[PDB]
Amino acid sequence: ATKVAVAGASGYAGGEILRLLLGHPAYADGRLRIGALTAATSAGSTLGEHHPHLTPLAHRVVEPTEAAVLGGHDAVFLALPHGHSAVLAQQLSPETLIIDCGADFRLTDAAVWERFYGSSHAGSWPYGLPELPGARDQLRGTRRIAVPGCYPTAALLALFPALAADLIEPAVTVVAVSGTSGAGRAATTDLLGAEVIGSARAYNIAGVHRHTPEIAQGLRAVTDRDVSVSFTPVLIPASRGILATCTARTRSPLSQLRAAYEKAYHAEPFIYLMPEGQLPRTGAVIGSNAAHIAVAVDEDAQTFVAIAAIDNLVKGTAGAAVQSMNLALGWPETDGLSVVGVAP
Amino acid sequence: ATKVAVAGASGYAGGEILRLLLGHPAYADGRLRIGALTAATSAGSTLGEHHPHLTPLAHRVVEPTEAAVLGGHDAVFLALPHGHSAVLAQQLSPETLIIDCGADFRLTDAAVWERFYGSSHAGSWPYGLPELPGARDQLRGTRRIAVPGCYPTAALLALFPALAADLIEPAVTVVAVSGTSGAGRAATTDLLGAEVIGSARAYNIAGVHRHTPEIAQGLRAVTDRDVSVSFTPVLIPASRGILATCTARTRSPLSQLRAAYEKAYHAEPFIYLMPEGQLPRTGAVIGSNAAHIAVAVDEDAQTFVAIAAIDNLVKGTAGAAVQSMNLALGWPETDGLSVVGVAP
Amino acid sequence: ATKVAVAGASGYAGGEILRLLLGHPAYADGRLRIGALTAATSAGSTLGEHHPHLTPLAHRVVEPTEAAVLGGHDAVFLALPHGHSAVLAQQLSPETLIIDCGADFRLTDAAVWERFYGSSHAGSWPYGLPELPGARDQLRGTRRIAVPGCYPTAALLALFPALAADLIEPAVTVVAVSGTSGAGRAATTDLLGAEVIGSARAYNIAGVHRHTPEIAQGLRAVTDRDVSVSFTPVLIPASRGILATCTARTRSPLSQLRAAYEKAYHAEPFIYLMPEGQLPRTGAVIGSNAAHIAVAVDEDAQTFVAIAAIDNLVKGTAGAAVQSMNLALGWPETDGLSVVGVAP
Amino acid sequence: ATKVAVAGASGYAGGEILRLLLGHPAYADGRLRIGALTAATSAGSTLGEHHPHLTPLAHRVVEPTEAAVLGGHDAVFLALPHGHSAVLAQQLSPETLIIDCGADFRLTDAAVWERFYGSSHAGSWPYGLPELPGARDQLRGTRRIAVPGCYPTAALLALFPALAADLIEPAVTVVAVSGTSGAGRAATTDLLGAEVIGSARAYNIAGVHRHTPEIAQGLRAVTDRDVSVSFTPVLIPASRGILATCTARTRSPLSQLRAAYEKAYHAEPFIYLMPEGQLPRTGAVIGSNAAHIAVAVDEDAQTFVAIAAIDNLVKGTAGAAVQSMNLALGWPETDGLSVVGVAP
Ligand SMILES: NC(=O)c1ccc[n+]([C@@H]2O[C@H](COP(=O)([O-])OP(=O)(O)OC[C@H]3O[C@@H](n4cnc5c(N)ncnc54)[C@H](OP(=O)(O)O)[C@@H]3O)[C@@H](O)[C@H]2O)c1
Ligand SMILES: NC(=O)c1ccc[n+]([C@@H]2O[C@H](COP(=O)([O-])OP(=O)(O)OC[C@H]3O[C@@H](n4cnc5c(N)ncnc54)[C@H](OP(=O)(O)O)[C@@H]3O)[C@@H](O)[C@H]2O)c1
Ligand SMILES: COc1ccc2[nH]cc(CC(=O)O)c2c1
Ligand SMILES: COc1ccc2[nH]cc(CC(=O)O)c2c1
Ligand SMILES: COc1ccc2[nH]cc(CC(=O)O)c2c1
Ligand SMILES: COc1ccc2[nH]cc(CC(=O)O)c2c1
Repeated sequence: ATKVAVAGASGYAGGEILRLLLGHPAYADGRLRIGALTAATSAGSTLGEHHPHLTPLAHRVVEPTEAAVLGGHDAVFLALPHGHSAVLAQQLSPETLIIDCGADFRLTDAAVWERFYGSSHAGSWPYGLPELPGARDQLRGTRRIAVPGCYPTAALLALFPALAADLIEPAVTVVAVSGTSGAGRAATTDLLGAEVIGSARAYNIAGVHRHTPEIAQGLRAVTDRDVSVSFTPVLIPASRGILATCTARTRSPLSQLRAAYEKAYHAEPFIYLMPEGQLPRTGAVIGSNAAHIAVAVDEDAQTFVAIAAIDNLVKGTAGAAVQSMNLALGWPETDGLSVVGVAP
Repeated sequence: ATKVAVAGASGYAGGEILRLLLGHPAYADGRLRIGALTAATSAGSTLGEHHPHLTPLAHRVVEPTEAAVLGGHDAVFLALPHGHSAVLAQQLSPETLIIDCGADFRLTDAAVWERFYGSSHAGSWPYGLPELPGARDQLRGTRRIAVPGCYPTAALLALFPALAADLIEPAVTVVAVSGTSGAGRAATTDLLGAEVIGSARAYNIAGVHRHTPEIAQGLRAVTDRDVSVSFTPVLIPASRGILATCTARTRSPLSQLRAAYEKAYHAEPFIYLMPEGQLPRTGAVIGSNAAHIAVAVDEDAQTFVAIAAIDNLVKGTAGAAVQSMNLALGWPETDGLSVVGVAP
Repeated sequence: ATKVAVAGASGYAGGEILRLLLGHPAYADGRLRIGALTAATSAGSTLGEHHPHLTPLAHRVVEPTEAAVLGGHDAVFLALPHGHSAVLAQQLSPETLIIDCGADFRLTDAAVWERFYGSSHAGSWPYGLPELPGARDQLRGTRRIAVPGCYPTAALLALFPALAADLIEPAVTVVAVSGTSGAGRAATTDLLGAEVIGSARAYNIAGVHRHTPEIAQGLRAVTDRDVSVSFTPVLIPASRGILATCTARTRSPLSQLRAAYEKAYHAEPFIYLMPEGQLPRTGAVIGSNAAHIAVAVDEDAQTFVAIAAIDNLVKGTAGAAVQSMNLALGWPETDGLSVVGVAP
Repeated sequence: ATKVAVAGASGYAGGEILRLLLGHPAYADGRLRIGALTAATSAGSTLGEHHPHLTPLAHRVVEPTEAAVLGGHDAVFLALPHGHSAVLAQQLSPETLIIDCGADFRLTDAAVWERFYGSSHAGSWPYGLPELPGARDQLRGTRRIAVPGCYPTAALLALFPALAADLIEPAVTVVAVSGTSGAGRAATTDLLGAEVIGSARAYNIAGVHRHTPEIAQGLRAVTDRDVSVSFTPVLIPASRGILATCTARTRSPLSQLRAAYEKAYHAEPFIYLMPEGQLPRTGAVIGSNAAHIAVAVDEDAQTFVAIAAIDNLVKGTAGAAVQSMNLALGWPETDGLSVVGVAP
């Protein structure tokens, strides 16, 4: 039996983890039990007040986020803002599996963490991107997992096959558009529907976004060159979805690149290379754990270009948390995680 | 090994049926296989060229909609425009399970079919609304099913308990808002995203809309009274969803009306009537076969109010279709049919 | 040269008064100047931090809302829609023209006010709905205006001609779909883009909505009979717009009804009657002071149907404010108000 | 009094042109008169059936697009489907001012035109982008105007000052998100409401887009060096808007770059630099002829970043046309083109 808690269940990330715990085959056959669901200000309320789409768990009472509530669980999902997984994992048994969606344990460079996040660095856990060279090995059987950010996921998948193959220059440029739900359920004026509907805006530009160094970190894991990352995230009128455009100087032929991408991904269950003439679209991956990827070559401009479409709440967080949890617990990697997206 | 065919596979209802089949527990242990996938002018093309979310069936070539093609399939789903299933049915073998998403076999009065469809009445098949009184027994083991339209499913599910209780009057009004997908994939110009985004409009008003008599028909099955229907559809900037507001004169206490809906729906797997103080929203049901329902009384205006939310492609078309296929084959009714919406 | 202040210049209604003044002919030829722009919080900040669409005023420094700062203005807009403003009005000299966007002074029945608001009734001022019978003559030269609510502008305009000609029954049904901008700038989670995008929901149903008596009041102004109102508001992924489906039982012919609406509107320059075979859509009036109206008869249901579309921040709020202000000052009524929408 | 004819009056470009003239001061006093409104297939329709938002022109009868009809007008706008306007162009009088929104007369290099347009090159007319250096001078008194593409307008105003100041390296990247209207009014199934809503997708990537050569061109006009452009457009669920993110390497301080954009843009009425700490957004410029630019520097990436927002129908097409018509006829450059957009 595997009893699972979720800290921050009243937020988007937590809702997305529960939808999938609901659909997990380990749930339907009882090898998985949904234990405690906690929050902060919303403790004492029913979950239907927050997640009216998770009707099976609507009667559940949101408990306070305390080590005393979260003890006695084999697995413990952390879907709260960064800074809390530090203290909170220090309070649980060593053998319980902790899956943190925050950024606390993502970066390996303490000085980068302080420059970008503005707090002390808690260290690093295995990185919940199984598709990354070497990462899958490190998830198998572990008990501490750090889920990647929603932007670094789309980009690394897009870029790492070419940079590891040495078919593109190590200075990359990423311009991603995201749906609103990647900002989180905290009520801020600038994420009101009246404001995002019919309006696009780029934010945190010129390399100040905290995901800039996360993409950098991962690409440096496939190369020995100096890596450079111009990241620019763009907010568009959508609830979910991440469409990441990724360019970098190349002199290799599209022949060689397309072959580079088939090798790295032909056996990946979740990565789907588009047929020629096709190009990813976010709307086709919504609600699925899949990533759609097209590669091309702008030879007039000696520019490689590669597009990834991922759902930011699944492959971008909760799907990667569940996928990492399948590996940590030794269950089939795809348990609970469909590749069939909900469309239109 | 139930071998299934889907005529009109490249349509919205066709892809939603296929999406659902791909997640059916029968497909997973092979008691179900996906067979011919047929269309009209898009025959010869691949399915991924139409449904990029259905990557497991993207390599499939869609064949023409011909008896030779459809034959030798135990179940055939027909997702064509009307005027086609009438002849396709005697052409197929009598023992195949035929399920028409269209309207050709929905209605039971020939004067009404002519008055609204301009063609000859085809007659009548069992109606795909298992929750309607007496429907389940008619579906168990039939081999011919007409699936309800999206709007009648909403209106009926919202009104009939209080009308079968004789607690409201039989002159109901329904104003249902709906996403764009119910209009289907045919490229009209007032369904272009530029004219749909940021605009709402009512169409087919004053009771010329073909769903009006279908609702009238469904409501007449639970009352001996003379029923009248004012029905108004209003298209809104959304890809999925149907919010149906239905009002009727009543002088019954709220308590008795509430009781009549709990008696009607407590044991119903896909019908979830909201806690007191919550109200349905479409986003809560999307991707899922649920209907979220709420009732209230406008004491001043002496008016009952029922609100209903259903996904227009799942519970209004393919979910009902698959739900009735489960019944016609004697499979657990909820198989492949989730009550958990994809939200936000 | 009339000085103009705007109390609550940072919210939506406030920003849309300024947009309209910015493009008002008196503002161009010096007759009109734009004085103090106050707010509760966010005072000390620039207006461009709030309305980056109003670049000309971007430098302006938002001030506190006090009788001090508001004193010394020929006209003062109280843009805290459906809030409170009675206290401010008593700290201003009676010679100052005050146009209140909120509902403090709309209602004519203290008992109804207390019942629906829980406050002491401030009393009543001329209703800013010029097309209403008798409304325009009470605005001419007035020093106190109450701008009507977004929904009752739509419903009154749709319904009163039929009602006044005694061609429909006084028990009416109105269902209105509306964009998120009517909820205001008030930060709240149920109004986040991720929430609103992709979903619809009726809220505040079955009599509880505060515009219900506002609709009753306007109708009782054109009939001596007792009027009930079933009003249902519905949220939709739009930022602006109000499409109101309004119904009442009738026995009068289509021709009698269509004539009544042309007798009432051929002179009114903001009401455009749809040609035979057309229907309102909100997309066609956005950013405009127009109301687009169509009428029909469901003969089977014995039901009148009227559809009206307006912009919820223009003809529904700021447009009514300015249109009435023009009249208050003896300026031409159409000054600065276009009937042409920015579409698609 | 200048008689004007719009050809393509039934399409998005056409109706936005007509919205502008209706608001034009030259229309209000009589120096401008709206004449024949023609379409390719819509002849015999009234204009309201196409543009319900231009109610003042609703009664106009759409005529066929033939030289006989278009003759007798001083100015003639050509909003004809993406090209094939050169025929019509030589069939009108040579003293008749024609503004072409198509692309047939934009390009300079016949070799580049054939490569991207598969057709023989018709020649080049003065580009209708006054902010481009030396461009305003060739528009004064012109009788041949080619309006820029929606995308080049953005990228050029985003990039040209820094390239002209020789501050950035002339290999530039552009990844622009855009609403659906820019694709025009032709009904594909890929522009269907259901499909663009909730989905992003890059299209025509890796240098196949016909705006890439138009971007290279304008940039070639401000520099000695050879310019290569990497242009990615991305469709988003919006109706109007373009948000162009443009990068290139730079070896300058942010200070020099801002000092170049202030130098270029302090005197141009429609180009709005953002206050330090503010970044552009599309919802702010919608319905106006404005363009909001901001520049930054990612020092660790040695990258210059310029963000530009414009309304794709106004500054991107129909506004540019009207603006260039003002210069053509010797009227003030801002006549009929506000800088204040319609938001939220
Ligand atoms: N959203 C995404 O797409 C995404 C992608 C990748 C990673 N993540 C990560 O997932 C985590 C959750 O973000 P979100 O998008 O879900 O935001 P959210 O919707 O607003 O919810 C965040 C959750 O954190 C809880 N919480 C806040 N402060 C807390 C505190 N002191 N103690 C305990 N619980 C607290 C909240 O409970 P209350 O209701 O009581 O406030 C809430 O349930 C973040 O760390 C994020 O980095 C998110
Ligand atoms: N979509 C909904 O929300 C919904 C809900 C409830 C019920 N329904 C019903 O489901 C049915 C399907 O409509 P839809 O929404 O899916 O619209 P749609 O997207 O246009 O689908 C139409 C499908 O039927 C095929 N088709 C068209 N004409 C054909 C012909 N002569 N012969 C054979 N195949 C033909 C088309 O193939 P080609 O590509 O070759 O043209 C296409 O695959 C309708 O009758 C509808 O009333 C729909
Ligand atoms: C707060 O602005 C937003 C809006 C949408 C978003 N989608 C994904 C993110 C990641 C992040 O910046 O945290 C994000 C941020
Ligand atoms: C015609 O535009 C629309 C928009 C949304 C819709 N949902 C369902 C339908 C068709 C119908 O079932 O009548 C429909 C049509
Ligand atoms: C969710 O709350 C909303 C949403 C949209 C709206 N449009 C107009 C209003 C006024 C009101 O309902 O009080 C409104 C309120
Ligand atoms: C072709 O699909 C699209 C979708 C959205 C668009 N917005 C602007 C354009 C102009 C262009 O690319 O020609 C466009 C095209």
